Amino acid sequence: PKLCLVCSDEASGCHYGVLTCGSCKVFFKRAVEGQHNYLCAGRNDCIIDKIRRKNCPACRYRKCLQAGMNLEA
Amino acid sequence: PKLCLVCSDEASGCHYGVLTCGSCKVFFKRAVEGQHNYLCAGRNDCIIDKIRRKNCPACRYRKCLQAGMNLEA
DNA sequence: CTGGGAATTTCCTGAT
DNA sequence: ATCAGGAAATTCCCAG
Ligand SMILES: [Zn+2]
Ligand SMILES: [Zn+2]
Ligand SMILES: [Zn+2]
Ligand SMILES: [Zn+2]
Repeated sequence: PKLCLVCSDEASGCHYGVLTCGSCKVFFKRAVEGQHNYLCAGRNDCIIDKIRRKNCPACRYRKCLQAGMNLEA
Repeated sequence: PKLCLVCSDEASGCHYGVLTCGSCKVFFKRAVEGQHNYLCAGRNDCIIDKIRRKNCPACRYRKCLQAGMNLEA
């Protein structure tokens, strides 16, 4: 396997239970330790990839959870 | 008793031809000045308000133009 | 070798 | 024209 399950960018390994890129790894860590205030300006279907992942942390965090990312993994 | 024509936040006056808040004023200036290629992660229909205006500069910039904001005014 | 996490840098936004 | 808070992504060091 390769290709991070969140943003489809090249994956650096298995992080918090899921194959992800380095950027999504630290994003999830930040989001989960913080209070995740995030609001989607769209329909919560936003495209998350290398280009657009910065746009919507709401949808990015959702895709992190849906992929099964968790801290104790 | 009047609001920014872009994000609906309290308007500070008439900026670049349109009633806007200070934040949308400097955003627009920076956007035109700034080479920026913006990409919406959504449908280009994004909700732009006080909180969500940070999410999508693409739709924010579009709303600036649609409202009639221009450096010539 | 693996992955967690701190540190660092850069960028965006908004106020002064 | 600064300046500061925040988010983002890389670099680096840690334990295993
Ligand atoms: Zn990713
Ligand atoms: Zn979204
Ligand atoms: Zn505004
Ligand atoms: Zn948008």
